[PDB]
Amino acid sequence: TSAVQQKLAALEKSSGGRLGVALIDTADNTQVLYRGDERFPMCGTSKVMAAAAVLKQSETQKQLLNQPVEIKPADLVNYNPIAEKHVNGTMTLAELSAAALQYSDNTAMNKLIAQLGGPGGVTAFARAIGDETFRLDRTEPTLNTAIPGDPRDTTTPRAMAQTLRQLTLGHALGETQRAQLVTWLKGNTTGAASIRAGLPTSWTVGDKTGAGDYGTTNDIAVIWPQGRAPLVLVTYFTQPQQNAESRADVLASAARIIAEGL
Ligand SMILES: CO/N=C(\C(=O)N[C@@H]1C(=O)N2C(C(=O)O)=C(COC(C)=O)CS[C@H]12)c1csc(N)n1
Repeated sequence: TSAVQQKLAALEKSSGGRLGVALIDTADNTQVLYRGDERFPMCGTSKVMAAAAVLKQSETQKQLLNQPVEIKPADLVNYNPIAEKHVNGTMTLAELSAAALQYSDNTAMNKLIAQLGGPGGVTAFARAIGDETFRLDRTEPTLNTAIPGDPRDTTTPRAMAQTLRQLTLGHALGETQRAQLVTWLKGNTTGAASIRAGLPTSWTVGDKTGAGDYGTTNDIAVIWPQGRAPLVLVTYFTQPQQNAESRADVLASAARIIAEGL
């Protein structure tokens, strides 16, 4: 183990939970992993895969993002900050993607999942871009149950870091679609206390958070440091008590550790 991994282990010990980290440094294509091949509940970080899958569809259906989708009262779930403003109205697939990614709207995520034919359609897209680990099994809100040991709606930090790299810096998506995803991630509103809080303020960051039961608190980010090659960082955290409070500070701390030297 390296000093980085040792610091992450110490953070984990003090936190009382289980911490998973994967950093990809595109400068030399190296990876730093902590519990990198253990499965963790994704919660809302899975919204990146769903939005990306719809972007992929739009590469051959060029008007798809503009397609209005009906929002019915019965569609609302447990957290619908944007969709609730469109009950008995519509949101386009672009608007649903922005809401799911930038506000972590759960109704918006369910519409993306439906557009893909269900959770299996999101998983199928993951497989198509070379992610053999990701699995989406449920819709919102049950995909965030985060039960210890439950393989449903999980991935590993290594796999999610590799996929996030391919989606944003690589070419799993077409050029316009890649840029659109990056724009959405950069404009996220929910990440100020997570990875962003542990990085220098001059660094540009795009991220997607997630949260669930068992105090599950997650963040995945693409990072552009000042005058250096970009990084991808996944920080997953989950706890023993079903009713544990969120711990965004732990993600900020992991980011602070990872940033040393970069
Ligand atoms: C059964 O589902 N339980 C959830 C849940 O809906 N998580 C989802 C997820 O991931 N989300 C994020 C997210 O991206 O972190 C926030 C972010 O919240 C805010 C106010 O920005 C809004 S809720 C949504 C849950 C358990 S604890 C918590 N906050 N949510």
